[PDB]
Amino acid sequence: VSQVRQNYHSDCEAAVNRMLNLELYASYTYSSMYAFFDRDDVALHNVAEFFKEHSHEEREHAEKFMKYQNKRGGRVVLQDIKKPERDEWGNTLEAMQAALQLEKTVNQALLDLHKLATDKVDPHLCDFLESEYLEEQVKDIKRIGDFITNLKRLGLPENGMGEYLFDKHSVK
Amino acid sequence: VSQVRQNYHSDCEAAVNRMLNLELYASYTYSSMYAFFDRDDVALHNVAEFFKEHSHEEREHAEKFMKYQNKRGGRVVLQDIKKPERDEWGNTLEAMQAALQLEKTVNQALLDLHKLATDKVDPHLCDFLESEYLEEQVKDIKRIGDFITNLKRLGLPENGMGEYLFDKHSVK
Amino acid sequence: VSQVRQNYHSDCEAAVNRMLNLELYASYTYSSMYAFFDRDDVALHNVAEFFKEHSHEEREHAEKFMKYQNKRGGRVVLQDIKKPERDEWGNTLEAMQAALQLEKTVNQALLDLHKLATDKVDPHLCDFLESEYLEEQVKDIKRIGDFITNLKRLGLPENGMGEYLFDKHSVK
Amino acid sequence: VSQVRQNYHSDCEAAVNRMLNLELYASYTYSSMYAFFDRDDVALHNVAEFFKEHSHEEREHAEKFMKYQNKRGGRVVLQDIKKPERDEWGNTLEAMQAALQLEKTVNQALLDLHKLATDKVDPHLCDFLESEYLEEQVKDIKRIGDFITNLKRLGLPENGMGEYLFDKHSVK
Ligand SMILES: [Cl-]
Ligand SMILES: [Cl-]
Ligand SMILES: [Cl-]
Ligand SMILES: [Cl-]
Ligand SMILES: [Cl-]
Ligand SMILES: [Cl-]
Ligand SMILES: [Cl-]
Ligand SMILES: [Cl-]
Ligand SMILES: [Cl-]
Ligand SMILES: [Cl-]
Ligand SMILES: [Cl-]
Ligand SMILES: [Cl-]
Ligand SMILES: [Cl-]
Ligand SMILES: [Cl-]
Ligand SMILES: [Cl-]
Ligand SMILES: [Cl-]
Ligand SMILES: [Cl-]
Ligand SMILES: [Cl-]
Ligand SMILES: [Cl-]
Ligand SMILES: [Cl-]
Ligand SMILES: [Cl-]
Ligand SMILES: [Cl-]
Ligand SMILES: [Cl-]
Ligand SMILES: [Cl-]
Ligand SMILES: [Cl-]
Ligand SMILES: [Cl-]
Ligand SMILES: [Cl-]
Ligand SMILES: [Cl-]
Ligand SMILES: [Cl-]
Ligand SMILES: [Co+2]
Ligand SMILES: [Co+2]
Ligand SMILES: [Co+2]
Ligand SMILES: [Co+2]
Ligand SMILES: [Co+2]
Ligand SMILES: [Co+2]
Ligand SMILES: [Co+2]
Ligand SMILES: [Co+2]
Ligand SMILES: [Co+2]
Ligand SMILES: [Co+2]
Ligand SMILES: [Co+2]
Ligand SMILES: [Co+2]
Ligand SMILES: [Co+2]
Ligand SMILES: [Co+2]
Ligand SMILES: [Co+2]
Ligand SMILES: [Co+2]
Ligand SMILES: [Co+2]
Ligand SMILES: [Co+2]
Ligand SMILES: [Co+2]
Ligand SMILES: [Co+2]
Ligand SMILES: [Co+2]
Ligand SMILES: [Co+2]
Ligand SMILES: [Co+2]
Ligand SMILES: [Co+2]
Ligand SMILES: [Co+2]
Ligand SMILES: [Co+2]
Ligand SMILES: [Co+2]
Ligand SMILES: [Mg+2]
Ligand SMILES: [Mg+2]
Ligand SMILES: [Mg+2]
Ligand SMILES: [Mg+2]
Ligand SMILES: [Mg+2]
Ligand SMILES: [Mg+2]
Ligand SMILES: [Mg+2]
Ligand SMILES: [Mg+2]
Ligand SMILES: [Mg+2]
Ligand SMILES: [Mg+2]
Ligand SMILES: [Mg+2]
Ligand SMILES: [Mg+2]
Ligand SMILES: [Mg+2]
Ligand SMILES: [Mg+2]
Ligand SMILES: [Mg+2]
Ligand SMILES: [Mg+2]
Ligand SMILES: [Mg+2]
Ligand SMILES: [Mg+2]
Ligand SMILES: [Mg+2]
Ligand SMILES: [Mg+2]
Ligand SMILES: [Mg+2]
Ligand SMILES: [Mg+2]
Repeated sequence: VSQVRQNYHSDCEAAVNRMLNLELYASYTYSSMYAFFDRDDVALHNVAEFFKEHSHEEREHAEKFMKYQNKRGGRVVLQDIKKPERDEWGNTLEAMQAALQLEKTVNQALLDLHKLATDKVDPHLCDFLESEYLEEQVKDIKRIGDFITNLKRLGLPENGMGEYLFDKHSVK
Repeated sequence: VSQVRQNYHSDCEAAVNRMLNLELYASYTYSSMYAFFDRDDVALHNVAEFFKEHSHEEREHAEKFMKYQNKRGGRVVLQDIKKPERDEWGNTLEAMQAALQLEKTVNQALLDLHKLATDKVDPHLCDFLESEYLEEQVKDIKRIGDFITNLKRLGLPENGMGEYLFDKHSVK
Repeated sequence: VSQVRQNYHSDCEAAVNRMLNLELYASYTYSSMYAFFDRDDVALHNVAEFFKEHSHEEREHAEKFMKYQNKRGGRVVLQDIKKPERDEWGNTLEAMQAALQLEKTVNQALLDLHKLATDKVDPHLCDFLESEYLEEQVKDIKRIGDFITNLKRLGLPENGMGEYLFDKHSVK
Repeated sequence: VSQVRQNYHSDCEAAVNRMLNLELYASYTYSSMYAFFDRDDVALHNVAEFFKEHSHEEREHAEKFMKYQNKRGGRVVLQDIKKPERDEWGNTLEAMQAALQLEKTVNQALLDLHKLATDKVDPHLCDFLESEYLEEQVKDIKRIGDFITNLKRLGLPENGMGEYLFDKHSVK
């Protein structure tokens, strides 16, 4: 084993690799949403930029796990980054619903990794997750839920004026 | 077709999507090289950072093609981003050789896209490639070749002192 | 011939003059749109200013072709600048549709001039078009298409509230 | 018991005292390494200073446990600080190997204290360890491992030129 490795279970190492892949996958989904809202026949630029920013943040999340793996003496093992589930995202409401579910999927995986770390008596990995991941998730889930509520209030999907107004006054 | 589309051949649109995928693939390979050189049993931080920076630039290259696609009225279509060809990269020389070949692969694809654009009488796409892609490629290929030459001069792969010196005085 | 003239075909010279005229014509159309949206019974000032700005930019486009003609040793030959096709422009949606078509007409003429320049083996004229004209066109066509999409979303032509909102939040 | 004491087990109090002693012991070992590398017949000043700095940081670690003990209503109990295991440290490689093992010994003791705190249902002590100790350990272990790798690459122990180069380009 690595000269640096201490109290780092093989199962946790492997789980870190899978979580890395899922972060990359989330990043890629967000990128797809950015491109959709930038289409000339969609044209909701502030919504597009919101998703672009989320893509960038997810990539940063992935990078932090790569660094973490190496710090602990694990070995980064990469897999294919699966394309997003859809090629087109409907409208702001449908996209935000999909984003909420993605954020919740990522959060579940983080929580599962925390449980594993707990089971394996790895406080360093627990702290990493708590300090760098779990609160960001909660915040983003809350933000996206709030947006959903507002999009419904504004009459989505049918009310295009409502969708326009959201793009112009919510995505800040 | 899109209301904005003008002089944009379906074949070029599709080729733009494939090129996007290849940029993403290059980005991912570089990320793998970054992680390898950051391993505790490799530990060539400046080399690692060189590759990290190249990964970031490739991702930016990809993003610019997404924007381009939409500007022309094409539609972004994503595919899986294949994992890199190797899980470990040997040493600085082996990695730089692999990088040279990757850069040359990317360059060939750009040149092929330019030929297609020429064939389809698309000067806008030709200009985009010439102005935003082709010269960056040439520069990076030259830089990497120069590095290879220096790594060989320094006695790689066998001369570990040479490898150390490269990390400390070349990657700037 | 002019002492400066070199590799400049008569057909290209003439085509430059026609393109100059078309730029002037586009400028004049935009000016008409500005005046319409400034009418007291239309009163969409930000829309008016958008068109005023486009008129000014088209005039600048024309001026650059005059300079170009002289640089190459051609001779500027002016024709009448035809009045716009309409005296009144309906509403924001109708105007933006007309603008999209005008931009596409101008773009086609630029592309045709590029093909001529290519046929006559004039790389200087090709570069001029690519560097100073073609990308601006693509950008403006995209912007206008995006606007159209939003005006439709907002319920134009029937939804006057939608039209008001566009004037107040899109034309920036 | 102390008026401030709440949820603080006697076993944890005692373990805090032992950990304090071990921090002091680590500090003293590092000081010995500093003095060795400052000898006229060793003369690796940057290496010396690296160890001096680590000694200082370990002393600060100790001080923080004294403060902690008092905050919780425990009582600081001091024991002798044992002299280091060696009087002389060979060379940069041997010293860095000894440092890695010392850091790992300290880390194991921290992890053991965390397990005790967990067993005794003391979240405050768990947080203290996670927030102030465990990540610093991981970082230092990684840094030292990286150094070891580089010293081996440079041909230590036999390659004195390699040792010189390390002192001049790694200890930053
Ligand atoms: Cl372990
Ligand atoms: Cl294990
Ligand atoms: Cl973040
Ligand atoms: Cl699969
Ligand atoms: Cl779909
Ligand atoms: Cl999901
Ligand atoms: Cl967080
Ligand atoms: Cl409003
Ligand atoms: Cl077309
Ligand atoms: Cl086609
Ligand atoms: Cl670049
Ligand atoms: Cl495949
Ligand atoms: Cl491999
Ligand atoms: Cl390749
Ligand atoms: Cl370039
Ligand atoms: Cl001539
Ligand atoms: Cl001629
Ligand atoms: Cl312009
Ligand atoms: Cl006539
Ligand atoms: Cl009319
Ligand atoms: Cl027209
Ligand atoms: Cl341009
Ligand atoms: Cl108590
Ligand atoms: Cl007790
Ligand atoms: Cl510290
Ligand atoms: Cl004793
Ligand atoms: Cl000794
Ligand atoms: Cl020890
Ligand atoms: Cl810490
Ligand atoms: Co923007
Ligand atoms: Co997010
Ligand atoms: Co994430
Ligand atoms: Co980054
Ligand atoms: Co997220
Ligand atoms: Co966030
Ligand atoms: Co760095
Ligand atoms: Co590059
Ligand atoms: Co690239
Ligand atoms: Co970016
Ligand atoms: Co590249
Ligand atoms: Co050309
Ligand atoms: Co570059
Ligand atoms: Co005004
Ligand atoms: Co314009
Ligand atoms: Co023009
Ligand atoms: Co002027
Ligand atoms: Co125009
Ligand atoms: Co413009
Ligand atoms: Co000093
Ligand atoms: Co230390
Ligand atoms: Co300590
Ligand atoms: Co102090
Ligand atoms: Co220490
Ligand atoms: Co905890
Ligand atoms: Co430290
Ligand atoms: Co030097
Ligand atoms: Mg394993
Ligand atoms: Mg997975
Ligand atoms: Mg698939
Ligand atoms: Mg926090
Ligand atoms: Mg909020
Ligand atoms: Mg097609
Ligand atoms: Mg491909
Ligand atoms: Mg495969
Ligand atoms: Mg050019
Ligand atoms: Mg250039
Ligand atoms: Mg150079
Ligand atoms: Mg003539
Ligand atoms: Mg004409
Ligand atoms: Mg007439
Ligand atoms: Mg340009
Ligand atoms: Mg825009
Ligand atoms: Mg007691
Ligand atoms: Mg002890
Ligand atoms: Mg003794
Ligand atoms: Mg914590
Ligand atoms: Mg911390
Ligand atoms: Mg480091």
